Amino acid sequence: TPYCVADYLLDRLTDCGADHLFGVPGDYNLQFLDHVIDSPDICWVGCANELNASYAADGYARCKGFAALLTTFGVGELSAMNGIAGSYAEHVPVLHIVGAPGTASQQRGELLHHTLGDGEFRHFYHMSEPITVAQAILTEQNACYEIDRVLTTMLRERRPGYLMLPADVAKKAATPPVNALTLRHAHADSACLKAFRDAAENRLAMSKRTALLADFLVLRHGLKHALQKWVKDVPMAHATMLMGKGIFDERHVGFYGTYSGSASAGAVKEAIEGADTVLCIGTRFTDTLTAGFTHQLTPSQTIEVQPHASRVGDVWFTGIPMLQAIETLVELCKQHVHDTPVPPDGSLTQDNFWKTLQTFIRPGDIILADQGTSAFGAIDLRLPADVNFIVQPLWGSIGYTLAAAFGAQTACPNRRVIVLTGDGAAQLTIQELGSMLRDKQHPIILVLNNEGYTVLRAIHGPEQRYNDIALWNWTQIPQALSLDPQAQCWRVSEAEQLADVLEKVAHHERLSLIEVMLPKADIPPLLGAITKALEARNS
Amino acid sequence: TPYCVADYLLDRLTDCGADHLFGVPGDYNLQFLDHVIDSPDICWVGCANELNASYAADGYARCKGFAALLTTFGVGELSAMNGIAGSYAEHVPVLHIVGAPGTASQQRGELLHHTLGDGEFRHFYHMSEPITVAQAILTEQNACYEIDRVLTTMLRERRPGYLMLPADVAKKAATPPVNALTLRHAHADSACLKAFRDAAENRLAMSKRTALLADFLVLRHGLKHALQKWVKDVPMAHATMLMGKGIFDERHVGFYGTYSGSASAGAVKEAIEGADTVLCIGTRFTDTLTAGFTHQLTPSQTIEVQPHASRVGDVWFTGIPMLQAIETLVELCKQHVHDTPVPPDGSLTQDNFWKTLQTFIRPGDIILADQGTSAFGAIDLRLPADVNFIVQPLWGSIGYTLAAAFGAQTACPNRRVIVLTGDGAAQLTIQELGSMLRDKQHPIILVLNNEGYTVLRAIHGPEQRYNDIALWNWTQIPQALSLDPQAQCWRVSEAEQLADVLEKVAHHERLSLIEVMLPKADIPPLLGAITKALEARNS
Ligand SMILES: Cc1ncc(C[n+]2csc(CCOP(=O)(O)OP(=O)(O)O)c2C)c(N)n1
Ligand SMILES: Cc1ncc(C[n+]2csc(CCOP(=O)(O)OP(=O)(O)O)c2C)c(N)n1
Ligand SMILES: [Mg+2]
Ligand SMILES: [Mg+2]
Repeated sequence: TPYCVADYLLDRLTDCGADHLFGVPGDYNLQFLDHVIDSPDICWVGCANELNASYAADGYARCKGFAALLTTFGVGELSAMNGIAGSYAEHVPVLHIVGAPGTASQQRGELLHHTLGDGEFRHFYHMSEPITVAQAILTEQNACYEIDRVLTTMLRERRPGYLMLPADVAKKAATPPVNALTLRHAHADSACLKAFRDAAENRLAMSKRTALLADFLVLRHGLKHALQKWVKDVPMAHATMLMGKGIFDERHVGFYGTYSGSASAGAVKEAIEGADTVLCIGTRFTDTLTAGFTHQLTPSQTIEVQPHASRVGDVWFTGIPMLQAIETLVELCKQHVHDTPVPPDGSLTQDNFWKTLQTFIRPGDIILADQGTSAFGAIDLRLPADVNFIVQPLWGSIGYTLAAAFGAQTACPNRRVIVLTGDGAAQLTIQELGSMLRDKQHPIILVLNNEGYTVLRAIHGPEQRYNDIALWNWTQIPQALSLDPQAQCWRVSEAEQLADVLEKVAHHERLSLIEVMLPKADIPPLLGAITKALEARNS
Repeated sequence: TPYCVADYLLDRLTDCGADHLFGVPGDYNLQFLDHVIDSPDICWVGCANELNASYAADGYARCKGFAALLTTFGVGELSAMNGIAGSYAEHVPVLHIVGAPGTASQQRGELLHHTLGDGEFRHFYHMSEPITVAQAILTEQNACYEIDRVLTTMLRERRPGYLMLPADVAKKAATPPVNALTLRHAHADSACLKAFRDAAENRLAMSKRTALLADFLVLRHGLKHALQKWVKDVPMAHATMLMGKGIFDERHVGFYGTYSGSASAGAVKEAIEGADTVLCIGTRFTDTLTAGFTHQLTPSQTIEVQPHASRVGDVWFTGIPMLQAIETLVELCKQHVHDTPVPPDGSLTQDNFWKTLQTFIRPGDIILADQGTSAFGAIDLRLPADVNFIVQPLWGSIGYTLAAAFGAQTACPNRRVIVLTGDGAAQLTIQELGSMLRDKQHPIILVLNNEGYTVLRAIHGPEQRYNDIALWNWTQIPQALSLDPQAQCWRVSEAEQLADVLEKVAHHERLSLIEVMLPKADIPPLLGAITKALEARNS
């Protein structure tokens, strides 16, 4: 019962914004889990494996701004490694807690289970260094301030951190903090900010019209409000790329569609690439987001804002918080921007599938799309207001979407969750559907059944057997992963049928699994343009 | 069609003893897979996720002495890390091939999918260093001799290796080798071997009773044949530990049961620990194998043989191949060893389940038991001749057994495979059952349904909610993971029913899944002694 390091960690964890802890137990963390169970502030969420748990934590942090994952030493942590890496790649603040053997056992070099048999206990700690921003081995002498330093670094960088918690250290006495862990707002040096403002002001005084391109880093740094308000006060052509989709209400004036480099719609190209001044806010021009680096945006044409630095033309201004750079640009845009941007089929195909989905989505939806024709077709959806669109095109790990949806629904139990996963992707993390059923979640899961890896087929070897998959009976999965699923599952092959099923599952009273029958070679237009561009770089 | 680096690697793969390649495809390895498909010697086995493929490759190499795994850069390779780590811990030679972006893309530092977004392409290569014995990044300038070096080190050490294969490097021209990659037999220095022989002689000429203790390192180095011939030619009390189970036909004279430290049966304790000289051949005294390091074997009592060194009493003799140490001891034992070892219930319990399983096993069986009550009860089984008993008590990653069984069945399609997995463990790799169904395998899968993690319950917090799991509908799983399963499933709750069901499934005419209902608190005797031992070290 006495307050201890385990309780301190859980206290700090809630301060950061996580009300749940994902993971799977092991003998090295059971005593820590006692404090999780006993805590009135954090809810334990056992998952079906550690990889899914790390994915779910990622989806949770994309909804609540923070997440935590608990695994056991060695077998647990190394299983979650692909998940933490994806969190690092896409700037998701997920805390990895690793329950470990007591320090005396470690110092004695004992041949314990979950080790390499060499008596070494730091292999996996060091292996996790490239995919976290901060890390620590908690000791009796450092525990509380190493907890605080790692979590603070995660909050500042919006990226994963790692804590190793030996069983004995977790029971060490601690003191409840009077002060809650605070996200200290950084302020740039006044001269540096003025120098950035002066160069931006000179550049913005050049613009004949200005366009705004924002992406996922404004989502991670809690700047969604700022960019929405910014387009309101200064109406201009604005867009996101795939990663940042959902920043804006896509029905509003000034929005013409998602930007994907040369794969963009013609109206979008003129809106973004045709503007003489483009403001890039939190952008990363990855190969997928630019359809093979086919974006036409010169440095002199752009003003770029990143988490700790901003660029005007060829000059970088470092040590400037993203927020201040945005407030500067918003203030300057009220000065120099003056323009107003003048305020049902038979057989299912990709084209009519997404057309049907367009009529189904609603404000407040949480939409998750996996790599493949799912995410590459979802890019064409015109999202209404208050849509959380979760996609992972930089890391691109298939299977993330199904497990991340379990985490997202846990984060937002009162919101309608739409899961768009390919058949290939869903096989990698299928067991989390059981967790969804056990927790009585009601997402609308759409499995795109094209009988294999269609995006791989389009890239190379459509004929090749390695692009096939085992053919599952998708509508029967919930009845196997639950003793009383109470789900409603359909297998659809016509647009009429799909539209009717959508109205039936509209109010998500039960878990819904819709198996969508699609052709093997049918690809959305973004994938077509991606493969066309691949002719040059991949030969 | 021209012979190239991809063809060279596959040829070397066959030379090492692999007829299959496991993994999941990605755009960075599709062109390599074309050579896998076209090869008449190497068969592609697409898996449901990379973790399962790495587990399956481990199971494959435990049957054929070598295995290979193919993943895609970043998301594939990092998913398989827990499997490669288990292979390293238990000395299983699994080759990890990683398809990577072309060298030109990497050098340009491009923002590619499956990267961290930093332009760095070597993060994951270094992350895999602690869990491999050799690694290389193949270039146009090193590929064929780096392939040979890594595989050679894998063969010598019996441990995993890693190769990064850029797509452009795989297409580079190569030359078919005239000679096959050969496991050159190392030889000790004659004086060094004589020094060990003299010290062993001296000690062995003193023994009034001698016992032989062998374990998993004799399996990995292909010495199982040698050690059974040893006990045949020199009858003595012999045993293995859990990891090495299956080295000896356990029905032979001189065998009294598996050695597990203080958890051993009284006859086993007297047979091994009561001998004045015990020969430990390829042993590692891990916590599980010794029931909490409760083995009573003094250094003066033992002669120990390890892969590159052996010890007599307090003196180590390094640079001696295990084979030579064993041949010497065999020769010395025919001289100085003189001893002759004098030639149905109702409700299901752990006790009557293992008694029932004892009557079911046959020579030629492949038995896999996962961590938990499965592996801890399976240790009491009296194995007949020619049994491959696969268990992972050092790494101890639950979920390994189900996927490894798919690998073992692939290695041995004509052998009867019995999978003993807990309900918790099977949830981690369930998607591999789909792979077994797709490939028309016929394992006997026994799921120990005690409705949660019983071994964790035995350790701490039996009533705690963290020890619960989602309750699956096991008998319906094949019907969900296959459109037409060659499968039959049973649910049993009595010793009566299990015996009848095993009779029906005797000749493995189809895949059979038996849901065995067991009590939540029912524990095998080994687990009881382990938890009793935990009173001292874990407090
Ligand atoms: C973990 C992981 N393994 C492998 C890949 C390589 N990969 C990229 S797309 C793809 C196919 C996706 O298949 P599916 O979900 O069926 O999509 P669709 O048919 O809609 O394209 C694969 C295997 C990946 N992205 N992530
Ligand atoms: C990958 C992994 N995650 C977590 C653990 C921790 N662990 C050890 S035993 C165990 C319970 C296994 O449960 P089950 O398979 O049902 O076995 P049983 O109830 O028969 O003991 C767990 C979770 C582990 N060994 N491996
Ligand atoms: Mg598909
Ligand atoms: Mg169990």
